[PDB]
Amino acid sequence: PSAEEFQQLRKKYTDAGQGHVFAFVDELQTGERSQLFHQLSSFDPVRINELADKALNPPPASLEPLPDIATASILDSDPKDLEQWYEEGLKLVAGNKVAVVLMAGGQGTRLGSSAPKGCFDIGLPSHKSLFQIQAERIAKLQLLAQRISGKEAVIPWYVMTSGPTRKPTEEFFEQHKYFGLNKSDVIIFEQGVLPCISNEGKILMESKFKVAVAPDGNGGIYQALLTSGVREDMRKRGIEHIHTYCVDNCLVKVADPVFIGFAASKQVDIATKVVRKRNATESVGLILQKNGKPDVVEYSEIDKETAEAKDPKQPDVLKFRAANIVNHYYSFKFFESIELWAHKLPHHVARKKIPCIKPNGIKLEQFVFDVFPMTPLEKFACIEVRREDEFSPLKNARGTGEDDPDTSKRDIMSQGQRWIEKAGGIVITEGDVVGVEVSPLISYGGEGLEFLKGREIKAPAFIEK
Repeated sequence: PSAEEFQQLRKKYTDAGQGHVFAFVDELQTGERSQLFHQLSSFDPVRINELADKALNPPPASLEPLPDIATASILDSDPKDLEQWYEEGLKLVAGNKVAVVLMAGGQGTRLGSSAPKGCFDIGLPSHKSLFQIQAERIAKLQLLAQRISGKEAVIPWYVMTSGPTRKPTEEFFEQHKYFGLNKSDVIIFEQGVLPCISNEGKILMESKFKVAVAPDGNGGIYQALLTSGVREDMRKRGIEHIHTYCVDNCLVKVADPVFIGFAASKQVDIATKVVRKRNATESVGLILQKNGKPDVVEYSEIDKETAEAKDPKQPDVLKFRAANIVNHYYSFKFFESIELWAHKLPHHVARKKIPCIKPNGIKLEQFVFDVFPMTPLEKFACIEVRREDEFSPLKNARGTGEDDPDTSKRDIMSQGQRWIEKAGGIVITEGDVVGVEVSPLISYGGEGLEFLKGREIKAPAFIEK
């Protein structure tokens, strides 16, 4: 950067009310001066002002459960419906019509690690990361699909990272040889980032030569699909169904055929998974009709009477019970519409402790569910699944005793032991350490374990291919 092109950037920033980002330029080495110049060149400060202004200077709801027509349930639907959804979703996989978008754009440090979350080792006997478990679920499902087609089935895995995790994520998959998946079918890409801002919308500085940034929220996924070329790559593959979820769910059923089959059967644009809210006081966001439109409402917005209300058609159960687990389905037609509305997704203010050179700051974030109320009711569906098979988020460092490595480890290992018992394996537990880790290359969802009938397994153990 010449003194001059530099001065132009400074003018742009200064005319935009963000000139303070150059306040320390005098005390910088030239390498540091370049890095600053290049990073500042990648944001439009006028764009930042507009988003900061909307978020800071912005412009009682009726709640009802989604229509019965739009909901199904692993626990409550007819098992014939469930079996048919399963077979139908597997046929879609075998057709090469199913893609996964993994939201791994997040922080991974809450755990004592500055590696991507997905690399985290929960202390399973196998020591596998989240990434590897998930890749193995993909590989086994592809194989399950191959005993239909008699042909290779491919579920491409579009792994959305942010700026900070992109290179460590690439290198992790590299070292693990893509966990036995074809390199062409694992596509790591980036969502956008934004500068973090003060309470007055001024860009925050991480260091004297570097702006503090954050990813633009999990709602940044829609725009990231276009910028990255991901959507057009799906187009070229003839993908028609897209499963999305967050990498922190250690139990995620990747590309779950039931979910795909259910949604495809209703011809929806978006579907969603939930788990059962069992007690009125649990603090979970719910998927429901807010103002006659599909939406997710934070628990703070659910008053006591609504929280406690029982389902009239099913009185043993809560009327509002669809606990959101950030686990979605989309049609490809839906992804083709992204240009028409991605500008309508608002940036929400997350107030945060952001360290910076002189809560104090804001991260601006689009929400993945903000497109739901823009979706016609009849183009939206929701399925309720069993938590103990489907949802175990890794959010806290050890010793918290909630959504942490130990809860995740026990959820997977108790699942392994259940599956083995249902197949007539005898799991013997001699001491506290409970459960058995079943490699997904052996069983995706509990199938394929007949071979264990009668055998005695000492818990803890690891059952691998």
